[PDB]
Amino acid sequence: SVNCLRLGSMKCTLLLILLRQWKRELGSVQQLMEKTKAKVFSAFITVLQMKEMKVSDIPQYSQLVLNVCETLQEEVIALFHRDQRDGVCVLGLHLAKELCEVDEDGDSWLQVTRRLPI
Repeated sequence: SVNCLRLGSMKCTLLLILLRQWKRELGSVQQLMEKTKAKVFSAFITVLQMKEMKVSDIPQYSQLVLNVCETLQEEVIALFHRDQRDGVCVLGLHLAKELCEVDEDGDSWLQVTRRLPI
């Protein structure tokens, strides 16, 4: 069981955990694109918020593989159009910057990034 998020990190963990829950991403609405897009935005606010002004830090790394790297792979889907927009990519790039600004820097990125096609 868990209580409501209080700390910034708890907020981060909850949002991140929530993101994985999403059964199928990038469906149009192929559905529920809008919901997923918003979650990414929410993530964006939180990590920026994460300046440890008085909040926490660790979930960034888990976010890189699960979120940023994976999404980019999917983004290259010309197909049909799968309701994906340029903004979606921009948003992903945006989230990544968010990650970097956070106290971070290292090889781990390289290892995670190299893993996918990126």
